[PDB]
Amino acid sequence: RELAILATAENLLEDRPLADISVDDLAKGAGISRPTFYFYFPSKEAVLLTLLDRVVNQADMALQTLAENDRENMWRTGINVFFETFGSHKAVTRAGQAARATSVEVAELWSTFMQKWIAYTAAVIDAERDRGAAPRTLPAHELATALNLMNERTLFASFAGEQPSVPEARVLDTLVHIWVTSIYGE
Amino acid sequence: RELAILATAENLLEDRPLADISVDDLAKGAGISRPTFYFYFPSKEAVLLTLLDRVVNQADMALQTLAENDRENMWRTGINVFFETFGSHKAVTRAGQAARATSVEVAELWSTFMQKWIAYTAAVIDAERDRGAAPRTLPAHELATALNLMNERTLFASFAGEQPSVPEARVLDTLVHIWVTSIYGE
Ligand SMILES: [N-]=[N+]=Nc1ccc(C(=O)NCCC(F)(F)F)cc1
Ligand SMILES: [N-]=[N+]=Nc1ccc(C(=O)NCCC(F)(F)F)cc1
Repeated sequence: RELAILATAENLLEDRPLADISVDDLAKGAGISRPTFYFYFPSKEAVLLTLLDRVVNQADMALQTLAENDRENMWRTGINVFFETFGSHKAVTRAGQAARATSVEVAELWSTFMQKWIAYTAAVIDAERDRGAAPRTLPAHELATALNLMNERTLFASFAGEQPSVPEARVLDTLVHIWVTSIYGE
Repeated sequence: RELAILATAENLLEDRPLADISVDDLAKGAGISRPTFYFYFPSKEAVLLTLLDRVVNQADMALQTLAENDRENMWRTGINVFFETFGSHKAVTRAGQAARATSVEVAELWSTFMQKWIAYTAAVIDAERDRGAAPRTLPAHELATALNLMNERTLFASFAGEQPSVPEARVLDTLVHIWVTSIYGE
C-alpha cells in the first residue's frame, strides 16, 4: 500500500504537476481513505521526496555497479547511468528539480548525491592522470563539478523538451564528446 | 520614478526573495503610494520581468559589441560578458531563474536570449571550422546548446554559492578550458 501511493503519484505526475495533485487524488489512486494515506506519509511533498530518493539511489547503485567491474566508452557507460535512470523516470525528475526551490529536504538530497558523483568523477580523472592517460590541466574537482552540472542541466532540458535543448536522441553523444575532450585535451 | 521602483526592487532582492516583498515595500522604497506604483507596473512580478529584461539586454548588447570588433582569449572574452554582467546583478539573476518555474513571460524571455546566444556560439564554431581552425566533430548547434547550458547552470550555482559549485574566482577559467578543448579537440 506504500508502493501503491508511490506508483499512483508517479502516474499522476506524468499528466500534471504536484500543485495540481491532492492527497485525496493519491488516496483514491492507491484505493485507501485520505486518513489512511497519512499513516504512510505526512504530505504529498514527502511522497515526491521518497520517489526522488529511490530514483537517485537507483542511479547511485548503478554507478557503483560500474565502479566495481576504451576511455570514450568508460565515460559513455557512466553518463548512460544518468541518461537511462532519469530518462525512465522523467515526471519524478521534472517534479524533483522543481521542488528544489520549495523543499529543503529535496535540495539537500540532490546536493548530497551531486557532491558524491562529482567526488567520483574527480577520483576517476585523478586516476587517469596518475597513470599518464590524462594531462594535469584544471583542478580535477573543479572540472568534475562543471561537467556534472552540465549533465544535470542538459539531460533535464532534453527530458522536458525545453527550448533550447539537445534532442534526446543526440544528448548522450553530445555530453560524451565534451567530457572526453575536456578530460584528455590540452 | 520608474527607475526608483526598479532600484528599490533590486535592493530588496539582495536581502530576501520576491515572495517576501510586498507592493507596499516597493512603493515606500520609491517614495510613492501603493496606487501610484500600479500606474507604472501591474505587479511585483512585472518589476522582476523588467529588471531581468534589462540585465539580459545589457549582456546581449555587450556580446554584440565584441562581435563587431588568440582563440582561447576570444572565448574567454565572450564567456566574460555573462560572468561580469550577471555577476554584477546576482539578486536579479537568482530571482529571474526562480521565476522561470512560475512566470511564462520570464521563461519565454530567458528561452529567447538563450536561443540567440546558442545561434551565435554555433556561427562562431562553424566560422572556426570553415577556416580550418576547428575540426568537424559534433553538429555545431548541439555542441553550442550544451556549452551554453553548462554556463547557465555553472555561473548561477557559483553566484548563489550552491553546494556543489565552482568557486567564483575559479569558474571563468573552468568554463574556458571546457569550451576551448571541446570546440578544438578530437
Ligand atoms: N565513470 N564516470 N563517472 C561519472 C560519469 C558521469 C556522471 C554524470 O553524468 N553526472 C551527472 C549527474 C546528474 F546531474 F545527475 F545527471 C558522474 C560520474
Ligand atoms: N565569442 N563567443 N560567443 C559566446 C560565448 C559565451 C556564451 C555563453 O557563455 N553563454 C552562456 C549564456 C548564459 F547562460 F546566460 F550564461 C555565449 C556565446
